[PDB]
Amino acid sequence: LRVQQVSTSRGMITDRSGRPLAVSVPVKAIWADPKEVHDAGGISVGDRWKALANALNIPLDQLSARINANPKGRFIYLARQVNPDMADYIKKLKLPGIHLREESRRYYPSGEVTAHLIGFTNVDSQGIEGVEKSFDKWLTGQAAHNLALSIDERLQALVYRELNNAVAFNKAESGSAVLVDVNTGEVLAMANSPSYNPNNLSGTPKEAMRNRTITDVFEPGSTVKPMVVMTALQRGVVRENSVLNTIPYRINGHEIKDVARYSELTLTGVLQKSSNVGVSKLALAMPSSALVDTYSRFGLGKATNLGLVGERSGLYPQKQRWSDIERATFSFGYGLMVTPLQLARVYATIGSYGIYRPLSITKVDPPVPGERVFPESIVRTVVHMMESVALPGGGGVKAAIKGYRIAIKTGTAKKVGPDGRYINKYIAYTAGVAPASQPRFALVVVINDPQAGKYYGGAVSAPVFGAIMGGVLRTMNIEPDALTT
Ligand SMILES: *C(=O)[C@@H](NC(=O)/C(=N\O[C@@H](COc1ccc(C(=N)N[C@@H]2CCCNC2)cc1)C(=O)O)c1csc(N)n1)C(C)(C)NOS(=O)(=O)O
Repeated sequence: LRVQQVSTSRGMITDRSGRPLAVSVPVKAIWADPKEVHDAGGISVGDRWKALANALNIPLDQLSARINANPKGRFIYLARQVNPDMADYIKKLKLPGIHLREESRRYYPSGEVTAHLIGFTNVDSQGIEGVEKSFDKWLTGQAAHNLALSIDERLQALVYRELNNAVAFNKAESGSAVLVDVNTGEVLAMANSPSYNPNNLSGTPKEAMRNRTITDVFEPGSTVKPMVVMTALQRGVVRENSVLNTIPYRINGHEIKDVARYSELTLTGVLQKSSNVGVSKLALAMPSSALVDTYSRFGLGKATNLGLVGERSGLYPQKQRWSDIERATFSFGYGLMVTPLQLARVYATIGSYGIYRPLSITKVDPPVPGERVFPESIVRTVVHMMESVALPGGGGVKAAIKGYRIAIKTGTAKKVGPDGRYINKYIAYTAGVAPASQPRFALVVVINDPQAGKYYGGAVSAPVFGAIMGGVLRTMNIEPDALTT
């Protein structure tokens, strides 16, 4: 006869290098056998029995009422996480029913730096959120196992240090950032702000406990424009040397206007100035299924398959009929909703020059055989085109790193509101790859609703990119690609 459901230790979570991210700490817990007292021990008062309740700081009247609450049970928790020096005194009191049992509570050395991804456990050491829940059966002993994540705590800590201070400085509602290795699909960083300290889950609002990298969905905005140009090159609408007439016009009665008045722009200049008129005239010159297909090939609308709780696949339009105004707006954001993790996998394919690799939060044994979803030559051309964004004249010139070549694309989305209409709050986007000569990392920096002054990604989310991606290349010892080194 067994009256105990779980009575064993649990595993340990580390990063890809072996640094502790989630360690079990052994703690003693006082329990009692209520059937032992009533059947043969006999419920008594006075003696040292009263001092036993006086040591637990529980009144002897109600402590005796909790054990006597059921004369048939064989287990009852008197206290939790008792220290050894005082628990050894309770065992030395020789109680005819009280026993000691070695349990374990969790400690996370990263703390709030990896909180949304690591997660936590309940008082009985059962995973609830994040990696703790997704790999509970693996970590739980009954068959104890360890686990090594794909996160690099060196890069993870520097992404949080800049993303957390960016949300605070701009007084933004939220802020997410995802870093993924280009040619392996391994998630290196995954930070959110504001966060919580999983070592103490007291008064932490559940609104700040959601993994916004996989939960929040937003219209990607201008960040999908590289795929608009990449599709326009394969469909033969234009060539790399084409010049588009970017004069504002009206599709289906609604005005299509750029950020500024540009009479004509280069194909490279469209991604530079983020011309909605340029991408709209390209989308209208193609079948509507072209952009719907290419977006899917890069992972949009598809599941990320990480196994994390609350992981959304985003809203993706499957319409069979498209209005000309809906085809044009679909080129620069309107129409679909994707998580920051899905947007990172898009640029994880852009960096791979058209290779779609699955996302994994565990250390992968190389090599990772992906699947070529787009011609390598076209992506190489557009990736070099995206470098103009981080050069004088582009939108993400504030994201430029001193001594490196990067290819990025800024964005600014209008938040759809509670009643379905667009609000005056914006989503600042900045996503790109680096090094531009040989891509190795893909980064996405998205912050929710800036209120400090500016709101577009090129002025709010872009300087976060250059500060983060700057530290990523220094830590990984990547050779500079700048003309002036
Ligand atoms: C790309 O996503 C695209 N934005 C949109 O199409 C969407 N909304 O656009 C809103 C306007 O956003 C902006 C307005 C003005 C500026 C700006 N002042 N630019 C600076 C001028 C000075 C020199 N540096 C540049 C920036 C953004 C709106 O319509 O109110 C949209 C798409 S999907 C969705 N839900 N909303 C642009 C505006 C091209 N991205 O611009 S950005 O600079 O790359 O961030």
